[PDB]
Amino acid sequence: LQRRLKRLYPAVDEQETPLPRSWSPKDKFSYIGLSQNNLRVHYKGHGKTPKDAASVRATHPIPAACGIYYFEVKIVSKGRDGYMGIGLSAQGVNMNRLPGWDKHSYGYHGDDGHSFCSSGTGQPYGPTFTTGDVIGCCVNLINNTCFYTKNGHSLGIAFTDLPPNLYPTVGLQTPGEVVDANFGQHPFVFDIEDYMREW
Repeated sequence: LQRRLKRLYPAVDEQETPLPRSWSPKDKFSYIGLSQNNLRVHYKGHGKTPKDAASVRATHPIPAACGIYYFEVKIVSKGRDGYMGIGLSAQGVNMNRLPGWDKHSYGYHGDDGHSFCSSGTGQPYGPTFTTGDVIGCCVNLINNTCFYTKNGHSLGIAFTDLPPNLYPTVGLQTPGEVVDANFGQHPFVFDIEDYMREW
């Protein structure tokens, strides 16, 4: 019997740098609700406009000693419009936003498939995504890059020159949106171990 996070991240001393295992009940915007042992994220805002965007960060930033880090998000419901972003953010970045809208945050959004790099204009990146889809986010801490995956297959490199100490982040914007995180306690759809083996 292997311990899943210890197999994935053998060099990480969690007494020093704990791994993110769930969403933070404190480090989140008021419009985000949590359920399922803090793994399920529910939009509970007004949903009318971008001023109602709402994000949540994981409990802990990604330890550098992971080497390569990975998490997956299942779209349980796209709600009204599926304005859902998945990515990374530094400590204290404004959470009344979708990931990538503000500096020091990075996102891939489901409605347009665009990538959003630290407040930069949305760029074509990947496919759209919606109810049923699994989207993964892989951070290569060694070469400072991030790429996403969709239903087990890799997309391209999204971001380069990434700073460290980033937190897994999801943001939602319309009523009924619901997503579930896998931080490594369930098998991943993407063959992350195959990617890692080469690093």
